[PDB]
Amino acid sequence: QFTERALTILTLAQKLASDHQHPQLQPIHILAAFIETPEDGSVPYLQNLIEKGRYDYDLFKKVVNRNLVRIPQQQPAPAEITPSYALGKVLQDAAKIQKQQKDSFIAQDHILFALFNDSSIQQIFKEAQVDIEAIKQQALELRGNTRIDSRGADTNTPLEYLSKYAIDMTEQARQGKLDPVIGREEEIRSTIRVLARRIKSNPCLIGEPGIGKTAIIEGVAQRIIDDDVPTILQGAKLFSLDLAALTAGAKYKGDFEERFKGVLKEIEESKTLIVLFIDEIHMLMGNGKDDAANILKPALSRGQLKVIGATTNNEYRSIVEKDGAFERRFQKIEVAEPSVRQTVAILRGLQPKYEIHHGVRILDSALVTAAQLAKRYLPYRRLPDSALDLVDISCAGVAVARDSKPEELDSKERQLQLIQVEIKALERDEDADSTTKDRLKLARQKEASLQEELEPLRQRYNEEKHGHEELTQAKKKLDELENKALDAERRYDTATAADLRYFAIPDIKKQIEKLEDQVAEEERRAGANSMIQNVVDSDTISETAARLTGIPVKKLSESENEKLIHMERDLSSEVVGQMDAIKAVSNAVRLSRSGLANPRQPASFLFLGLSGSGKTELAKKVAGFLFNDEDMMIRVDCSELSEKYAVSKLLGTTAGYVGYDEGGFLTNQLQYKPYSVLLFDEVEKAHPDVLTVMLQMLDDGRITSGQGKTIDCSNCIVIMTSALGAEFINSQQGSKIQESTKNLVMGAVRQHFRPEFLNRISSIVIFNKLSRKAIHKIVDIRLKEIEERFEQNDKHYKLNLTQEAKDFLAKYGYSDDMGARPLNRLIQNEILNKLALRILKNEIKDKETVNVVLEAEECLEVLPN
Amino acid sequence: VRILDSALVTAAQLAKRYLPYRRLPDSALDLVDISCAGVAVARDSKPEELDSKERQLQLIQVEIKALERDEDADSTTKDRLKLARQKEASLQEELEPLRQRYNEEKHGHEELTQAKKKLDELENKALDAERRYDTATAADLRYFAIPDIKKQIEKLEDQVAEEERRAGANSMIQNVVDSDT
Amino acid sequence: QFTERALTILTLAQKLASDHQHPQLQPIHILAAFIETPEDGSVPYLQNLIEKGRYDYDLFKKVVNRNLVRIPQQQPAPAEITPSYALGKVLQDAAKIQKQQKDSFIAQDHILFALFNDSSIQQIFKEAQVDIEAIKQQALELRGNTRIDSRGADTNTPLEYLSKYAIDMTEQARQGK
Ligand SMILES: Nc1ncnc2c1ncn2[C@@H]1O[C@H](COP(=O)(O)OP(=O)(O)OP(O)(O)=S)[C@@H](O)[C@H]1O
Repeated sequence: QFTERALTILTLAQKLASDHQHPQLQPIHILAAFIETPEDGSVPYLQNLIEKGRYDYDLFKKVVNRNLVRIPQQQPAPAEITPSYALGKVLQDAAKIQKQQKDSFIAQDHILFALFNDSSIQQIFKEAQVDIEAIKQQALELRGNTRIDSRGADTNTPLEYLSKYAIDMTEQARQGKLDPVIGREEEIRSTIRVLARRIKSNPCLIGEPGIGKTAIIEGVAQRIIDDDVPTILQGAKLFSLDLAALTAGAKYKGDFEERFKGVLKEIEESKTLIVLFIDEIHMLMGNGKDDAANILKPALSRGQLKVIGATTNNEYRSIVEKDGAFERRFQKIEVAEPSVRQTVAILRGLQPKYEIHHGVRILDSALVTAAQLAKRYLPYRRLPDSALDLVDISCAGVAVARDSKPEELDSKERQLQLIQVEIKALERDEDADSTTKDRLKLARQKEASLQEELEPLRQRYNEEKHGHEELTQAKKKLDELENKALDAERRYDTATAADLRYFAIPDIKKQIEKLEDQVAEEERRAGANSMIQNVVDSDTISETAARLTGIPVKKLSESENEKLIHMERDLSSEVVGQMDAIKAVSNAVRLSRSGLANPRQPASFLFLGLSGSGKTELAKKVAGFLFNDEDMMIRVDCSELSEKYAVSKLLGTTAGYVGYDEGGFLTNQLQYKPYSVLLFDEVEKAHPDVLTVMLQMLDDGRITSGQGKTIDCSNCIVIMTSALGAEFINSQQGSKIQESTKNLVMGAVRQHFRPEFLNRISSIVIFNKLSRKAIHKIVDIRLKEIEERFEQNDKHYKLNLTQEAKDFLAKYGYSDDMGARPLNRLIQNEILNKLALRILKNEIKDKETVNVVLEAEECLEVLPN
Repeated sequence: VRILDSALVTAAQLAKRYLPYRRLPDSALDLVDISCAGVAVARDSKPEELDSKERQLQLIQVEIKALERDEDADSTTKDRLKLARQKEASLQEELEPLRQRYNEEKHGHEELTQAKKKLDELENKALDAERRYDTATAADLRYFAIPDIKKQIEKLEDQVAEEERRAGANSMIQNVVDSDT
Repeated sequence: QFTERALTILTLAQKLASDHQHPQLQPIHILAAFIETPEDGSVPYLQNLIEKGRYDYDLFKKVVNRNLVRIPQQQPAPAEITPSYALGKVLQDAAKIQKQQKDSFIAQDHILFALFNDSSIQQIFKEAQVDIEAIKQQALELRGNTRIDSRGADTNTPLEYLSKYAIDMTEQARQGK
């Protein structure tokens, strides 16, 4: 549909040879070559879409003779063009594809006969094929092109199912329109190398989901179109479909796979540059595995036609076992996840690319670093491409900023334009002249200069975008043009490229060089006008958070370290009482996100507590430490058991038992919180082999799943502890420290109850008895804390305080079990009880702020107001 | 390619050793495979020296004209246009036949390799004519000769194996690469 | 050709002869002139020939077009209509003007490709339909590679353009609807 693509017959008419007898001009169009020999391995040879029941048996001599049998020339260009009956018919030679049943000039096998127009006769006496009319039967095979433009004719490939075959995006690589997203390569190169492997072959992989390393693989494979590779794989290539031939790609089954299966038999035949895109045998097989046009190939693997495919993570295992004989013919490797700098390279790589769309620079550095965060913020999604998601979310946040315009006036449209509404809104009411109620005109005096600046402001992105248009366009089109240089540079072709490429590099780039330098800011922001438009990553990043959990600004705040580095001494503030644990923990803490010793290993404390006491407190505090997250909640139970753990273990079973969660219960959690800490008590009571199930949970607390998953840790953490003590727990005398007593229960219980496991394991920690003073103030701390969360404001105030009940509260404060942690209720109720009455009456929604006068207690509370 | 035995063997050993759970052939078969693997792109022609020295073109290529018109000192533009094209013309040359005569003789390998490829095929087929009974047993089997057909072989790529470029003959190295691979 | 759906605009030929029948009528007229619309015909009111379709703006060709086929000789209900000399009139002219549109079969607007030497009531630029630029050219100008599955709007290229049942947006509340 453009040029040079093909002429099925017509390309062989005068072009089967250059100049010998001057055959290019004769009555038939068959001259330079006639259909090769009497079959189509060439232009319309023998039986073809010319027709099945109508074809030229002697037409080779018949069409090619009137075509050429050439000494009708007088030179190698014996005539202007190659004029003849069919030759001068070249008006209708292209017309061979012109009317119904033919395509454009011609195409496929329909490229063969019809473009020839007159041959064997003009049309007089013979049975030879057909084009747009006589091909009505053959229009299935030699016809069916339906796309005459942008793609090379090349081999016959008549009929077939070509789009809905599959896709070689090497044509989009011809387009280039894909994304040269690179750097994890050797594996491919290996794989590539591994693709060449005889005996068995066809490696297939995968780690993280979904966006198709294939083209990625094709990328170098296009570079192998550029021929990275020895001839074979160099002479192999591939076409992408798995689905689309799916249940729409046929009415119902049975050609469905088959047409394909037949189509296999096309490609199989001395046809280089043929390899088979698959994604997922996952997608294949099934419940009631379909044989999915597939197992047959493991036979038919026999001849030729290697392939590609992808192989998930756990399920790849769930594949692996189905058949190894199946396996036995297709090679298998798998994939790793990049990150950070790896990603940075992408992060590096990409910034143009959706600038190449959305057209926004940012400093982007922190923005990069936002990823890992944002990564760590919703990392279940595929880290880079989720990080890629940010790249959107970025430009999202930008397009946010953008809307119409970037964000200044479309904002200021709130004023300047609504002040330009003030310019003409009131233009006519009852009367507007000089002194009247009609306020219209005055806005026109001011906003002009303002609304003028809109115009640069408009330009500032626009005229920059104007420039930036080309900017994106510039190397883009070089990436066309230097690919159009690269058009053939990989054949050891050179100057055809360099020809246009001469100065084209140092002009575009010079324009770039010219235009890139161009700023026209006052100096507004940086080297530009509106490009970052005024767009701050952090804030988008914030907006990211402001999409994602929000709760920002500490998430603006990160020196995880420094933040922490006080936070101990700070959360000390948060601390209820006993300090060194923190201090201990703090070490571990700092040590923790420090790591720097083991990638694997988290840390746990003996953290010997009292009910609720700090015990819970730790958790939330701890929980409150990492981030605000209260979500972080994790714990166990089935310490009660003998043989149970299924949900309680992770793995459950394989599929086929209660829930397919298989600890997904704990694991979706495990999924949904890379980073946490665990306790569960009864750990004292804990089922021992469960502790052997705990065992691994440790360094090497890495997951196993009923699907075969694996975690790592120190990601999350644990301090799972108990009380289990009494003599110390009850020790009364002594609170902090006191004696090596501490050791006794401590020394014992573990070594008493528990093995060298522990000796591996981390840390050993305790509570301390309570100090009515140290106790005391903790009182309002919660109660202080109370009014706080209240989402409303009137009263919202201090009230009682002093000591009056505090001590009643203390007298009701810690009791040798708790009489402490519960008090909240036991407190609040009273409190609730009180305010209820008042929140009933609410004598003033402000004022309030009293303290209590108050049975044999000489107590029992309430309050005046 | 060529092959050094003992490696393969010894390969198999710890192949087996280092990877038991591929069965006694298999692991080797994998070596056997993977041999060809590390071989494989190693049989890409000069993959580094493919793209490496090729650049000398593109380095000086565009400037063959892009200097022809350029804003520089007058006629020194053409000088740098000339003097690098000089080194583009010249420096190309030292490898310019040279890279082929690798690949040439590599082909000469792959040539003879195809005779290596060839011989057996026939020899197979030659010995399938034993299924032609004793009629075509030795008849064809004589026609295939081999006094020389291998005297061809290991005396042919002999030289280019014999000839070391500087050393090691082919950077193709194509042979067993003892562990390495 | 024209199409499988040619019934409608193609139905008006015997309808043109509907006064009394015809031994045949002629490809000088048909209700496809009016098509489905009571002014200029879909195309030569809007669809194809609205803007550029030359003659028969609204009532131009169709208003008086019926003079040819009106009334029978003796026809209680013997016969209706037939192209006769027009039979092959668009025959090649139906499948010629398509070229390659990314399409399937013969076109009535493809039959609208070349119009006719003279079959019509109108003088514009020729004895052919409307005036000039319409049909295959107008359609090709106005559209391409799209008609209908096996068929389409009766006689004429086709008023059908957008996806049958649309539920408006732009113009939906453009009126505040
Ligand atoms: N090396 C790379 N450099 C830059 N971007 C990359 C790179 N590899 C992948 N990407 C991006 O990630 C997507 C590529 O699809 P992939 O996801 O990498 O293929 P894949 O086989 O599905 O890997 P998964 O399974 O989707 S995570 C595209 O959006 C690319 O922009």
